[PDB]
Amino acid sequence: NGAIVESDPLNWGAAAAELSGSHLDEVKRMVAQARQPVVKIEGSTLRVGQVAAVASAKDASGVAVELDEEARPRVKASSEWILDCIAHGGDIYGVTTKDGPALQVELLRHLNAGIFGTGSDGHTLPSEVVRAAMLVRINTLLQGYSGIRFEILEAITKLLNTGVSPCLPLRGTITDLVPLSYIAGLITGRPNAQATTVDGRKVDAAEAFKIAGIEGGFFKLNPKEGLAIVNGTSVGSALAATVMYDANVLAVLSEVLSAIFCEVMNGKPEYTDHLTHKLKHHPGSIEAAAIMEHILDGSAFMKHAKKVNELDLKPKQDRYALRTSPQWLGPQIEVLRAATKSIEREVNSVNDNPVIDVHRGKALHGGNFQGTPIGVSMDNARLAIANIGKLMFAQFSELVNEFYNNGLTSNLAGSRNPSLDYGFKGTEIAMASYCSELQYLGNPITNHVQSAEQHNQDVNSLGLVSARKTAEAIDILKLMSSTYIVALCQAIDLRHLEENIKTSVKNTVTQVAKKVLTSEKELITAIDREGVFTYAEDPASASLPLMTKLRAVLVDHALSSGDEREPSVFSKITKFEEELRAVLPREVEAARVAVAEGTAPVANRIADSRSFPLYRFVREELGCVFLTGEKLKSPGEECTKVFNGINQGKLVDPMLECLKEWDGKPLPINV
Amino acid sequence: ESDPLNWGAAAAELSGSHLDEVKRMVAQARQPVVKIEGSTLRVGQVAAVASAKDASGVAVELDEEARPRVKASSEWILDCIAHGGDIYGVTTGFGGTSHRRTKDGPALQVELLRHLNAGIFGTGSDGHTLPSEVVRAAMLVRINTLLQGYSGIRFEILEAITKLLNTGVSPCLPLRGTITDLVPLSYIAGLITGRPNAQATTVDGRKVDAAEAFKIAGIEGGFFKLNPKEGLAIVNGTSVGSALAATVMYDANVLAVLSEVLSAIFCEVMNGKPEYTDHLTHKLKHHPGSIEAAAIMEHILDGSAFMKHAKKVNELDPLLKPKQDRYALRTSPQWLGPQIEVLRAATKSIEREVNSVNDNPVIDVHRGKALHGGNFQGTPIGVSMDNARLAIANIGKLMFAQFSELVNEFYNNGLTSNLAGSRNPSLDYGFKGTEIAMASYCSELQYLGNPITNHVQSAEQHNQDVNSLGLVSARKTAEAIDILKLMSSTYIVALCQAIDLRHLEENIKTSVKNTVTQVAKKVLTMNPSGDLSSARFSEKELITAIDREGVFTYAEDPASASLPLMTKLRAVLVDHALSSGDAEREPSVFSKITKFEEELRAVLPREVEAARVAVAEGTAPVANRIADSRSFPLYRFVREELGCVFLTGEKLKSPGEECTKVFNGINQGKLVDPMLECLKEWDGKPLPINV
Ligand SMILES: [N+]
Ligand SMILES: [N+]
Repeated sequence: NGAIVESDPLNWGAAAAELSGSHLDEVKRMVAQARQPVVKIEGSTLRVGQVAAVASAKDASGVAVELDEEARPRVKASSEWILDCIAHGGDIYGVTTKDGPALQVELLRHLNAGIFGTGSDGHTLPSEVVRAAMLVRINTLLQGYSGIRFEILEAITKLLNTGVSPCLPLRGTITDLVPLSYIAGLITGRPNAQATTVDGRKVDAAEAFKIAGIEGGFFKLNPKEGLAIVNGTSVGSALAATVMYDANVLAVLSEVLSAIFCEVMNGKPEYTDHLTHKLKHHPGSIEAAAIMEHILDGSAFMKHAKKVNELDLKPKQDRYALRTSPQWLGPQIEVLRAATKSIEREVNSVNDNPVIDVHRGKALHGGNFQGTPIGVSMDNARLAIANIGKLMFAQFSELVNEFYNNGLTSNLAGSRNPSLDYGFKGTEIAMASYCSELQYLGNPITNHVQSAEQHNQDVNSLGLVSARKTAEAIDILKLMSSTYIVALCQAIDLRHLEENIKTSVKNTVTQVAKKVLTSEKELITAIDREGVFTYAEDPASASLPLMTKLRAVLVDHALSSGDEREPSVFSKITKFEEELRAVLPREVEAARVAVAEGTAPVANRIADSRSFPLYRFVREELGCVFLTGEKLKSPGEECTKVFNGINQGKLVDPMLECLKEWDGKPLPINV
Repeated sequence: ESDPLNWGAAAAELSGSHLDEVKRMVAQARQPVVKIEGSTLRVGQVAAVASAKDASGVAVELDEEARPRVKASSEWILDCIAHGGDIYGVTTGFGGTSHRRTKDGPALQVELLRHLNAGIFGTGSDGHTLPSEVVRAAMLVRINTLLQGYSGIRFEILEAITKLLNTGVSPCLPLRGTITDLVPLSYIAGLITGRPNAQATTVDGRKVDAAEAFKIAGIEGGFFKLNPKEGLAIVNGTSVGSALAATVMYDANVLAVLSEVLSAIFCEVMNGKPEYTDHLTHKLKHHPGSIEAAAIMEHILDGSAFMKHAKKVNELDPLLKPKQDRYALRTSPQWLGPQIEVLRAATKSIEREVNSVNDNPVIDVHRGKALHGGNFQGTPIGVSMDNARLAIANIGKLMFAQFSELVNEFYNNGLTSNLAGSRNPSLDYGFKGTEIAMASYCSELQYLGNPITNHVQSAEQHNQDVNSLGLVSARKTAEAIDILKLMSSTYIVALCQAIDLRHLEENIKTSVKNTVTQVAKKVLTMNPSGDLSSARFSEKELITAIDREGVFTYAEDPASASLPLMTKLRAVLVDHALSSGDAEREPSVFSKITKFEEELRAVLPREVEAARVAVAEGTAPVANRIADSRSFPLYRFVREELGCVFLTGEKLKSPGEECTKVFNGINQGKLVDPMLECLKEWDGKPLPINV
């Protein structure tokens, strides 16, 4: 044991130091670790990216688990200390009677209290979580304070690296004796112990040892080794860790997605100005705003939107889902970072009781098994996740609403005829069902603590139960992200189509006017003020805005000045309108065709924007196509492809690619 | 290192211990002047202004150094509007699709206040108004967040609001109506402009109109006519939610320390094993909240006469004591630590918010821009109050578990059932009623642990499709604090009860031992003329038999043959008689036993009763160990300063009367100093583990 740290005796400063860097750098380190093919553990450096790497891998071929051999002496030392103290009399108050081996057998028999159902009707712990738990369980035994044989740690490592996962019940822990006893029960060859192989085949304990390559037969546990395995917070903390990996990734995604939302909405980028957020001090919103500011500062959509600021005073301010999104996301990210550190401390902790302190020569009893950090962190992170989801729902709701999305189509429909294309109306309903259930999951579990086990456990953390609900919350947030991403790419394509149609209408009107009316500048202006999609389905219609406003322009000029006056009216009705009705529908149609074939005169502004890597990922890597009632593809098929892309880890790289040019600093304001 | 995104400055706030953070906070809450300049307002100062009636308790003072930057942004607005415009809520409408344009600036400010006056006041005293303490805190914070010089309001308006604070005139605000704070803040602005419906209350609670409030407050010049930006600058802001959040977090930090201290007193009176606070156990988990909690409890227990005495006892009878301590005692540092971490982060987030610029648009004179944005979104308040409220609920649940162990004779290691104090438990149900009330407190507290921010509604033309609900959440956390004070009060009374019962126990037990040995010498050793080593070696065995039996299982009717004392003493004598060969001395041995019992029965009841009397008179032979313990200031505070007495069915006082005195003391601020005085000798370090 070391000495008291004079400059930081209670460890507040070292925990605060974990939070001193930027969130993005922390996420980048995290994902890089999850991509490493080796996880080497020694009891003090395990991070949530590494737990996620092992949980999503099937065996060593995806990620190999390695024990650090420099941990062997301290592990052995506390194992031998138990054995020597036994030989020369006895002592250990919590470990030692008359039959020692019988006590380790009974310990596991009565903690095997789980209900497995049929094994496949929803009452077993997923093997992904079993694996994560085995990893954390090993890591939290390598500090040398547990009194367990290194050889047991090596055998659990073989289970991880060959993909033999013991079968654990889904429920039964208030945080983790019961689920962990089924790992100890496989290690000891209990007759009811089972496991599954990489390929999903169910096997008994002896077949599991053969498949994993464990030699020497079943282990017979020494007095403290039973408690060392089953007594601990390994299951709750391990699930919490894989959840916090997904949470950090999706928190960054909602920052990027908020910037793309602004691009397709033609929002004013001023809401990201550093001064606004520096004056509130909150680092979460400062980083959120700088991240959006970076994307928007390299956006071709925004250079195009300022060109519209020159010839637009009946405009309206942006809504909160856009204008306050840094203020909204910042506090969620701050909470998620603190929960990550709490969990990362817990997966590097000694949480088995009693503690074997060889330096002072005593077994130290306490409460290191109380997984409060897991339950507190999971409850806090779950509510932050729900607030992130609520923001995506509100942004989604604005984006698909014609009254609010600044010239995009109703429901983001893409077809020539909106009467036979209701676009994302169905996905919008589904987004509300996601959001409602997510708000429900935002409720906490640690205010439902029961007085348990003869009222000996009158407080208990419920860590794993909380972690399970937060994992379900992450699932729903991934559903909302997938559907939102598809809608954003739809919006991008609609802006590309909008721009080319407007260009073709301007050229066409200019041409006909010069040929018939030999004041163009004000005809062009009348076209800017009307949204393309209010007339593009039938541009020649006299009851739609285009023809109605062009007529009104000419009628105004005539009525004011120029009484016959060279038969002014006849030039308006006959030549101009007739000529337009004849040429205009073919020109729009030719613009729609050029867009569809990738040969549009005005290139899609996404190609020149920092947000491009996400559009590319969806359109090229995943093969999702622009959605239109003229074809048969449904939005669910594209949402499903994105969702699976996210689960397989394929969105992380293009998400971070949006920010590859960012120096981690806000844009200067001082002058 | 550089800190471009401000993470390092936020992290540095969470360095240093919680106790030092709390000591600084309590000190600031006691300064008689609070001087604000827009960047140093802390929760101790907000709580000081909120609980003071006027400047005779705590005076608010504006920093004159802020007058130039306040004037610059104000004059910048006036120059720009004179020959220009295009500022939201200045030349344009408010809220959703505010395409409406107007030229009448002053008329626009009048209309802003009229339509934001949307609160329902009820009858004014039936629970639909904001407490005047919260109105004062909101006025302080509103001023502070306008002194950075970015809001375009006149300094003379800030001085007028300051005058309202220092004379104790508080505008009447509605309790509800904000999703976070236009509606409630428009009643401060409306009073500043003399709206016909504006009202306020004086220090003595007199409801007055706007004119009478300017009179009582000494504001000169008549009502204000707001300039274009000045309407928004007052109503746009998170000042109400954040002001209540700040006063809630002052209480939450104090009570978090209390739970740590009471957890140690719980171990003392329970005769728990203090090793659960050993630093190694908590160092190996890294969590700093648990390391500080454990070190705080270790310090109290390292200077406790209860624990020293428990060590000395266990050295002489190394047998016995296998039963382990239950979780509410043994895991209390692991339970509380994560709550303290959460509350510290919540406090720092609230402190940034009460020093933030939360109005729109921002007036940036150095670049000549009116920046529009979303600095009115009070998300830090709603998140911190939802997280803080759940932590408060977990703290309360621990108190309920510790209280439940303490009052149960199966679990409290030799204290009376229900902590009854009477000689006759049959006529003293002790704390049974408080226990039922403790469960009612706990259930409602757990309910309040649920969050509010997962109930956001798409509001105001769907222009406010996300909103923080900061004030609503602060109001629920304020109710959770109230309940936690109810639980803290009742628990403290029970803990002082248990201290006195340990005092009574030791003095009774001492008297039993002395009387038993005296009577065993006269009777069993007078027979040493013909049986020296018959029951001689049993003298130590009689004491051994007395120690293993709970005093209060026989303290009533101590010489009854049906109770454990006489039952065990006989069994000791009889066992030795027919085991040490009764045939060697059969006739005399058993007749001595009968004489021993009758001798004891003649004087033991009087000796036990005389021990009870000496305890109650304060002249007990064995001193109360609380006097030689670091926790003494809390016991002294309850018994001497507040006048709470030992509860017993032989007297007339009811437990609620004593709970109420403690609850009112807590609310009046009287418990902070005794609580901290328990830690006066702590250097902030855990005890060494390398020996
Ligand atoms: N335990
Ligand atoms: N606003």
